[PDB]
Amino acid sequence: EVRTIKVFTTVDNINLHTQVVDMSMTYGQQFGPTYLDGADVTKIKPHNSHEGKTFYVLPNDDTLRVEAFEYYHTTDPSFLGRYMSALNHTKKWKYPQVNGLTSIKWADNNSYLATALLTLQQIELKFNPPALQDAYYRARAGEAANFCALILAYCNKTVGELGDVRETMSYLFQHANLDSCKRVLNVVCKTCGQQQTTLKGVEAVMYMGTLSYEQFKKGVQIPCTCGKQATKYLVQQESPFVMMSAPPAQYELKHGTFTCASEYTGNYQCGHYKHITSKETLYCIDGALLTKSSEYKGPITDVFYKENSYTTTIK
Amino acid sequence: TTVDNINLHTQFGPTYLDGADVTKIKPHNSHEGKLPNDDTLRVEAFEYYHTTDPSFLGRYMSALNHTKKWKYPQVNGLTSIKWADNNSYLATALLTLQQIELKFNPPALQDAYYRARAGEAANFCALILAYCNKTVGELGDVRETMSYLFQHANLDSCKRVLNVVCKTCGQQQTTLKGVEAVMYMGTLSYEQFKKGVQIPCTCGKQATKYLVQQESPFVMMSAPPAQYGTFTCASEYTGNYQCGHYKHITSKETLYCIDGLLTKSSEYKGPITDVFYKENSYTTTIK
Ligand SMILES: CC(=O)Nc1cccc(CNC(=O)C2CCN([C@H](C)c3cccc4ccccc34)CC2)c1
Ligand SMILES: CC(=O)Nc1cccc(CNC(=O)C2CCN([C@H](C)c3cccc4ccccc34)CC2)c1
Ligand SMILES: [Zn+2]
Ligand SMILES: [Zn+2]
Repeated sequence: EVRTIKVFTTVDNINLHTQVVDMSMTYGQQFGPTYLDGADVTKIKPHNSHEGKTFYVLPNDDTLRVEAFEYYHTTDPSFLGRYMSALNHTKKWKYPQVNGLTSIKWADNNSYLATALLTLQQIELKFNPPALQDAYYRARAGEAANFCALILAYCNKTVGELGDVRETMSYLFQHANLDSCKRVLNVVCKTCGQQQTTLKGVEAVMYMGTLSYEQFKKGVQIPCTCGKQATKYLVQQESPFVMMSAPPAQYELKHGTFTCASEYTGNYQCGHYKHITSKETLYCIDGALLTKSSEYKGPITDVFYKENSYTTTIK
Repeated sequence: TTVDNINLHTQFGPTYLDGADVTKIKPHNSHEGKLPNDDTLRVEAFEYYHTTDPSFLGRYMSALNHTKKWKYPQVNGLTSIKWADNNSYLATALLTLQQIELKFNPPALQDAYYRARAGEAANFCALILAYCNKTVGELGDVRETMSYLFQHANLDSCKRVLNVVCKTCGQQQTTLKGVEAVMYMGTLSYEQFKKGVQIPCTCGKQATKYLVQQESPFVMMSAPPAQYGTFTCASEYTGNYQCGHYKHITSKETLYCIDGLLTKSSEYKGPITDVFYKENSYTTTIK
């Protein structure tokens, strides 16, 4: 007749919701889309081994919608489904510790995430969504599948898709605490005069255009609207890091003068990322592969630098 | 007092007057009678903007101080922006939004989009800039801006199923939702995506991916610039990755090109970066 078991559904693995299930129905019928440790179990009927387990459902009642928002800080209805679908893959990657950092053995065209994950472990960053804070702790410890799947979901990228690092840090920074970050710039044009500007949030820690923090501090040449080239330079920065990005170009990472950088060999549709880190010397981390050198020149796209408080001396 | 111009609180901390940062200015006599640091302002601000960035309002105000000085003529029935401050990407975005079926979630974007369609896009422009985390005058990209705004749009009814056939692995159907359901990066042609484009598979071979099923009111196809009544609209980019200019192409009674200026033609070939197509329900025929 009626054969049934007890489960918990959840969206955050924090609030669990007891349900009973008629074994005579596949999970979807009773819950909608249903997952077991990443596996889409919507179309399976309950096993005796399921008694007492926990299942992610979708926020299909008002209570779950609010819990999901408090945990993930997103209101895209498809977020949890897209996250779970990614997790079915990221749980299958291997995440070896290479030079003290969690990287990822190459799989499923994930080179940009490996380099993002290594970068994330070297910069001062506290996340706001509890899901990312929790998954990031796990990632730093070496169990990074959930972290990788959440980055994919927040970035609207699917498993196997070609990725760009600059876009990922910007997406993640929208979800990071940059409250104390401050950037002050002056732009001096021989025609137009001087203009100071203050920037906040992601733009206060990100600049696209030069890899050299020294050149940014000294002044970089950009076009002015009057037609002249003006020079823009950094007057004041209060932040724990900066990220500099540019189209891939041959570049000289010198030991000890930056934190880490990303190297891109390829073209705009297909290319490969490697991570370069400055430790006692220069290490090139490529998934599980590791190399060392005293100097480096290669096709660099992003350079990260340490910071606390900077004020220019150029008046 | 206010953070949203809807919920008012009788009364400072950070203070703004019609876009100009006046926190550090003292009131003038002409000012008589006219940041979210308490719970009333925190709740009102979140319900209106759908962001919890503490710095959001400062960047929105800074942008509005500039965008209120732009001019916004109606060209071929759409609000554009007369050129100022390297706003060609913002101009092309505003012309594009008014031409496809899309519903916003933050009350701020619906309200600003409605005002913009009527001709008052200053508030709308400061909101686009804040959501895309750009300051006024910055060089912008259509694909990136659209990715951020679609992140803030109701694309809930959109669904996409694709199949990938690899000579080693077999066939795999994959389902996408939200932004990935309406955007494809790799080809400008919806027809080729429906018929199939060759892209890499995880085993290292190049595989062929084609569209099995699409349910949505529009699609956006983008690719790096190349020479290129069959589409709704597209963006044309002249330049290189660091410096260039956007124009807009709309397919109506003929093909019209709006560049902040407007011309027409019966045929069109140029350096296209993004192309837009109409949809309701499409299903492929390889069965
Ligand atoms: C719109 C569209 O069609 N996107 C698309 C299509 C197919 C595959 C991919 C996935 N690959 C990417 O997204 C890349 C994007 C960025 N770059 C670096 C940072 C890079 C930066 C600047 C200039 C570059 C100029 C040349 C090469 C790289 C440049 C890394 C990879 C994306
Ligand atoms: C904080 C700050 O200042 N950020 C900043 C700085 C500089 C520039 C920009 C924005 N950059 C852009 O908008 C262009 C860049 C990319 N694409 C083009 C279509 C494009 C697409 C694909 C391959 C390409 C391959 C080669 C060339 C172009 C390619 C769109 C426009 C932002
Ligand atoms: Zn000038
Ligand atoms: Zn394969």
